[PDB]
Amino acid sequence: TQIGGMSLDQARTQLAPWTQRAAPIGADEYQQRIERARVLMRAQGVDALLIGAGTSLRYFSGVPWGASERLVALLLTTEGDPVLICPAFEEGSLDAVLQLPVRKRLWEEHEDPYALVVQAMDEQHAHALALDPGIAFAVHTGLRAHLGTAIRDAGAIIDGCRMCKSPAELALMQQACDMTLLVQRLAAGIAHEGIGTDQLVRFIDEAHRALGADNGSTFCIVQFGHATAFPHGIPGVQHLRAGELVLIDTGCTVQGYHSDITRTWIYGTPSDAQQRIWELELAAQAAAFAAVRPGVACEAVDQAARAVLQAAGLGPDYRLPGLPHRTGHGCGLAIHEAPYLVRGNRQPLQPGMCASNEPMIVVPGAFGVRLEDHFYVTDTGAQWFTPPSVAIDQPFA
Amino acid sequence: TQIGGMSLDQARTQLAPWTQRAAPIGADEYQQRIERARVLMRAQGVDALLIGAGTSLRYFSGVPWGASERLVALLLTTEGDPVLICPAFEEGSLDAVLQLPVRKRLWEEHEDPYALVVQAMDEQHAHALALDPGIAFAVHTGLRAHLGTAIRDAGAIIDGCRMCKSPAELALMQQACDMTLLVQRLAAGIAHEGIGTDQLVRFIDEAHRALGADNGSTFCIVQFGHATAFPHGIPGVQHLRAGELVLIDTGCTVQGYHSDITRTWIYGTPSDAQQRIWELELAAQAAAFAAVRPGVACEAVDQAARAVLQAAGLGPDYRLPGLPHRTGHGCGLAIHEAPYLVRGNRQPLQPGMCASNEPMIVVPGAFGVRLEDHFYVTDTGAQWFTPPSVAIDQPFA
Repeated sequence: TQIGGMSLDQARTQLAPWTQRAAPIGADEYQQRIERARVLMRAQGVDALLIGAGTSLRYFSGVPWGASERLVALLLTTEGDPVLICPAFEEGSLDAVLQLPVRKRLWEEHEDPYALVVQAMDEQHAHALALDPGIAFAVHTGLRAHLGTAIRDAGAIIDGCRMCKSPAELALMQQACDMTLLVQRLAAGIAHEGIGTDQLVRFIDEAHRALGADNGSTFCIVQFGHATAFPHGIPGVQHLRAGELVLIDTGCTVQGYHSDITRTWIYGTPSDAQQRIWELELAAQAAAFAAVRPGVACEAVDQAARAVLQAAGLGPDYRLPGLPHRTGHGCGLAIHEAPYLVRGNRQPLQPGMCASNEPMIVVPGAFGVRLEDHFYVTDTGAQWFTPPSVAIDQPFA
Repeated sequence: TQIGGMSLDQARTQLAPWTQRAAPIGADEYQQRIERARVLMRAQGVDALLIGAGTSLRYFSGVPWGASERLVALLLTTEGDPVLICPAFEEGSLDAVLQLPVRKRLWEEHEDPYALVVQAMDEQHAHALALDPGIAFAVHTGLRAHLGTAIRDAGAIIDGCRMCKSPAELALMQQACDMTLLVQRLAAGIAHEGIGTDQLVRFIDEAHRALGADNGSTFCIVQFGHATAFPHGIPGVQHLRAGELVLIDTGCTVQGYHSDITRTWIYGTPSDAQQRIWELELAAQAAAFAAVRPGVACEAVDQAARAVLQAAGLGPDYRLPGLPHRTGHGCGLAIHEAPYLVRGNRQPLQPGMCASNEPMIVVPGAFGVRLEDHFYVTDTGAQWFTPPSVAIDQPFA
């Protein structure tokens, strides 16, 4: 009853604007994020931090622009006011989206914005710069035209801020997750024999828009049959046949905060192998979740999932049939961010950290089954953002 | 008659799949691109080049993936086989998109992919590394765990390849341009009193999808009235009134190659100020185009536009009312790429180079007019991809 049987008009009935709307991040929280960065900067012996346009600029200042070839950045020092370096011609647009008071340092098109960075450093007597690791290497080149000191990687500082989500961030992610879960459920409902992956992609986009996502689907991967064996996917449109597994990974954003949910369900009658592998996926996901509480090493969450698969005769390690990639990854203002649930990572989990749990099983040459639901770490355990699937033919709890 | 008066039914009649489809880039062209890189590498004293996932990896190998936190990269040496460094789990998906034969070096999730880069360099005795300036700084960090030799900026090498488009690249851009130009024309047609910016965005996205773009609109800015004064825009939805200028900047991709066209037209009767400014924009754009031929400094193209505006009493330089940003930028597999039509840039134009021509006039507190059409440089002049607008109330030639 969850797979097939829903008409488009039945689906549309459940597609009004979301009414449980989480609050936007307020200016006081942006200030707290800045202050936190300053504490981590001082602990690392860093007195200047340069953040580039993108998810980290959005985190510290509210500016949601993507990175471009023009330097738009926030320079934070240990004690000075933050400085926002920006093309002069963009100031009006900047003013409309900035949520944080900053000094602006504007540059005209032929001027050197890197020199403005280094002058702001000099004014504040700052010598030890850490640079956003997501920023384009070109910024390194521009900075090095003016600075002779070594430029450090700002990852530990930025992760140290972003990894633990506040109550307001959690609620914005919760909203996105709730919306996406509904859309996943509606997509399974409208599926039928012969439906195209492209029709599902369009519907899912439309549904996410109707509910009030920032911009429809952030992405959408739909895979039928053998294509489900490819964790990243394959080009091409497909049409649904009985006996095929269907894997749908999609998500949206609410105020930039991401959902990212994967469901794998059977259309028609599953093989014994499909059923067996499906349930082992659910079990591995459950085992990872049960390992989650404060103080647990990220690698131990991955190993919990892996150990279930090994016991059942899959793997070991990354061997197929089995789990060829990590159990999960962090999520927030980016789709992938720290912390990473991966062998070798000793990062301890802490309250407020968010991460996917998606220990995909790939059966080489045959199919794959991926269940993905995110969780956050609580004071004494873990909270699912979305409840996990129940059966191969019941994708929704 | 171009503005208003078209129903959605009339517009849909013109929205069948594009039938004049340019050919995909072939395997020999990818090989030519690699060879060209090697020649430029040698002229710069560089014997290793690392290209990250994104537009440049797509250019050299066909792989279209976006950059992620996982290193996906092409290492090219002077004379060795190109090496593709890739997560092991992604190999099957990689094989399905790679258009260039390479030696794969696969890394498991807990392994260090930077160690593979440096091993491949060591085997080839290649230690003068240049790094893709579009690649995340993080790569610098990873590399520095293994290499103490210099890590150079690869911009001159990459631009040296990508700036001059081949006949097949030009034809793919031409397709995207033709498709977008039609979409722009239809959007003007369907406009009417009270229409929302948001409705024009949706329609343009749907129209690009119908014509067979890679993924709808790449982007879309629609501005009415006072909002046309913001080159990059402002949040919010607007509704059309007579006497407002309407600015629409949008584009799509075909096989990753970009269109990007801006039209500015009057809904209703224009003021004398709007008319006057509109025609000065057309003139400045025309003046830039007439300066284009091989050997001309990019900055001279900018200056040609600026000189017209100054003669008419606007500017000077970047002063408003006038032109607050550069006259244009290069375009290809990225929306913005070399060469930049900007004061200070002495890069000579050469056959096959592609660039926008959009010397926008902003009248502060009032409105802006941007016309954007792209051209390529020919052996003896310039070729418009799209013909420029004719009048304030005739946006299409």
